[PDB]
Amino acid sequence: IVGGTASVRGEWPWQVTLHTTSPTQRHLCGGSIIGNQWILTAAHCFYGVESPKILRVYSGILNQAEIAEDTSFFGVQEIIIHDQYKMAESGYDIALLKLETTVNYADSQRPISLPSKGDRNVIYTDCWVTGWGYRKLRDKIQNTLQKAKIPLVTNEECQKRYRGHKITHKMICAGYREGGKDACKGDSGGPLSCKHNEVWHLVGITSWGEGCAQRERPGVYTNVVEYVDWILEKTQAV
Amino acid sequence: IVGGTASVRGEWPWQVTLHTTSPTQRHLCGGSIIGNQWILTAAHCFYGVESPKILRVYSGILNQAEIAEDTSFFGVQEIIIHDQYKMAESGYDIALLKLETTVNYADSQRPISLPSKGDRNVIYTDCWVTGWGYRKLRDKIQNTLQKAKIPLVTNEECQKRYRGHKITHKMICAGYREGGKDACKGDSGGPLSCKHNEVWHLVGITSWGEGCAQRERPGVYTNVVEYVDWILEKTQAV
Ligand SMILES: O=c1ccc2cc(Cl)ccc2[nH]1
Ligand SMILES: O=c1ccc2cc(Cl)ccc2[nH]1
Repeated sequence: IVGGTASVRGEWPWQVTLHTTSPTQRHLCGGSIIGNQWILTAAHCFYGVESPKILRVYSGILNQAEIAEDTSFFGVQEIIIHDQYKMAESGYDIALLKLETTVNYADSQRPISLPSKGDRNVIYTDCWVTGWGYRKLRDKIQNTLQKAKIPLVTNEECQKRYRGHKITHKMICAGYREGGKDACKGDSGGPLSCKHNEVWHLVGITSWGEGCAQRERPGVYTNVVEYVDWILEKTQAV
Repeated sequence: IVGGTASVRGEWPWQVTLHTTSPTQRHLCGGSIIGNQWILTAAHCFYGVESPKILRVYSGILNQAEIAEDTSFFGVQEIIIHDQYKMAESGYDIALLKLETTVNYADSQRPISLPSKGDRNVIYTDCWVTGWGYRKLRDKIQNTLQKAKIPLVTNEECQKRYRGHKITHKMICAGYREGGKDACKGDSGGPLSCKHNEVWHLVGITSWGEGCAQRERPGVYTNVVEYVDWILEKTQAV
């Protein structure tokens, strides 16, 4: 996260850090708890990931220093990528992780509500992007979970800023005209969380941008409400 | 290493990478093979290291990507720190690691010769500092082992550049007046290797500097020849 601040412990209790153990263990991407066995994240996080066995999901984390060889984690039983996903910049940047065991909800770990189709008209004015990613384009993973409040921009505005792309209604953009606050490398798959009528909603999934926090380059997020049917379909038993 | 280049595989076969496994595994410092059970490194590398059990020594490495959970390593049986060591900037920045098993020498892993007391008069003109450390003061560990050729400076010259320190005859300095090539964070404990009469000698141990590669700030190294008695004393059986 560029231009953000350190989070209060457990103020984003749906935020997980997804590690890979290959070759040695490291943070890979963010994610969000959406059900007892389900993390919502970005499809592009799994480039070159050939098996779920090398994945570990860590809930209830503020600082990456909390994560040691003795720290409990959730194994991944299945990676589900959207069948239309090819790459972040063409959309469908969405995946589910089915965990090997169920999360026991507590104050430090609980699920975020999915956006309602009836809230598409809702102007979300209180949105935050969170993660352990870079503070600048060339940097490293941050110890403490960072947050930044970022205004949504309209899809029309966002299209003017990415003239070589197709910004579709399955994407949602957020940023300041002058830049300075944004997601960056390592934040992908994490939430864009918007508080509306005292409830937190998972409005977007951190997906891509041109650089990080640049003037006139809004962050591009997966527009989660366009995928609630897909999520329902994919999270049913057998 | 600042201002260096990628090494040829195994051109520094005495160079090891010392990892810590706590909290998760990462490169800690460089080191040099000086005997079948012995790595020479910097005392200051062990700040906060309470047990040798969390140390792993990896020989025969060019790229950090080679190191995975299935990669063979040497355990550390004992950390021996100079009894006069307090901190890098006051000298005695030297330690031995006694390995749990013996290294089998090969083309990719073999010991570097210690400098001779008779070579103190020798003007070493072919010296190289090597490691996986930062390319700039705020950066991260590099994948490929870097090298940089660096001229030794006299202890008199070095003292003029560090007026708030005591540069003693137990230190040796190396750098360009204009800066630009130097060791940096993560290179400590590694060799300053000087080739003389077709033989490589371990002249220094990467220890400290003010920043990395700055104008008029030579790298400061442990002057290994001042410690050959100590090394002999500490590497004897029982
Ligand atoms: O480099 C990056 C990687 C991800 C990324 C994600 C958003 Cl949402 C914005 C900028 C970004 N920049
Ligand atoms: O930050 C650092 C750390 C180690 C270090 C070592 C030498 Cl030899 C020179 C500069 C240095 N700068």
